Amino acid sequence: MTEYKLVVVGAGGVGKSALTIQLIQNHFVDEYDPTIEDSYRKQVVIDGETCLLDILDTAGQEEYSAMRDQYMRTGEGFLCVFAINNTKSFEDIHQYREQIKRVKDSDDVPMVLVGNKCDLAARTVESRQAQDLARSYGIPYIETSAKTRQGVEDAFYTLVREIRQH
Ligand SMILES: Nc1nc2c(ncn2[C@@H]2O[C@H](COP(=O)(O)OP(=O)(O)O)[C@@H](O)[C@H]2O)c(=O)[nH]1
Ligand SMILES: [Mg+2]
Repeated sequence: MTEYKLVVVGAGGVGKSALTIQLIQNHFVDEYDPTIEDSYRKQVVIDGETCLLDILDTAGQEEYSAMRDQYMRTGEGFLCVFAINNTKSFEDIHQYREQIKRVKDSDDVPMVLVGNKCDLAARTVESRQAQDLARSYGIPYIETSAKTRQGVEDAFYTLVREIRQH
């Protein structure tokens, strides 16, 4: 069975965790402690072939850590969750495209900028300037929501497809 890694990254309030656990348990966590490290995996099928996915939420255990940097070089699916109803998460994606570029030091990662928190009318981030941020690095732009399994499929799917080519 093939196996791909999903280097998840974003902010501490975008919905990257609830997106992961939701895909597995499917219960929308409304109180997950960000101070917990672990690797969630799934064994679903894309379109006929199964494929295990080692998703890493990467939280942070006190200072030092030294584990997120070694993961930017191991996994290749960069699902950079970006909460459009936060705005600060968007500015986080800005510098987040330099550390991943640091590790691979090649500017050629299967990058994917997602837009979590799209299940609402309050849109602080328009759907235009964001299109220019992703198109800048030649990466797809999506919008998911862990509070209703909406878009979660378009994110994990576009990630396994980009890695398939690379
Ligand atoms: N309405 C809504 N709230 C969400 C969604 N995803 C996350 N949240 C909320 O935003 C907070 C941050 O998510 P959490 O997974 O706890 O932290 P993360 O690690 O930054 O994702 C949570 O307390 C959720 O209640 C979503 O799709 N819709
Ligand atoms: Mg978390």
